Amino acid sequence: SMNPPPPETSNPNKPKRQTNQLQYLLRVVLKTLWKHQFAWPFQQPVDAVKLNLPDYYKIIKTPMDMGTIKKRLENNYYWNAQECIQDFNTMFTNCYIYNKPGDDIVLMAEALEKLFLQKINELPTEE
Ligand SMILES: CN1Cc2cc(Br)ccc2NC1=O
Repeated sequence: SMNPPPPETSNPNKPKRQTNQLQYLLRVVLKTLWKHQFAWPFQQPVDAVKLNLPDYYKIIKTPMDMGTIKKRLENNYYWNAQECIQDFNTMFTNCYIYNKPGDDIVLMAEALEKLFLQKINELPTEE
């Protein structure tokens, strides 16, 4: 109860589609970032209990993580690529809001975002 419920990874009343762009976001973007040596702190929701970050969910009100994103991609949750991109950007942004430059966790996010940006540069033209 110090942690909130995690973000949903399915929602039967949400509209969704499959696109070449969403497939690329799973195949290339998520899987590449997932395997990165700095991936591990972002592979699941921030556990404020285990990590003794009792202020986290007082500061971060739209939590996101790659475990959630991966599940959303696997579960065909998204209407378009933009929705998924927004979730990665929320993940990064949260990290940069809560922490400060030079913190380890920030170096990790930055390195992951740098790669994310590289991969999003080659996002295929839709259809
Ligand atoms: C995204 N994270 C996860 C994390 C893992 C460890 Br270990 C220590 C601090 C944090 N804080 C974050 O912002």
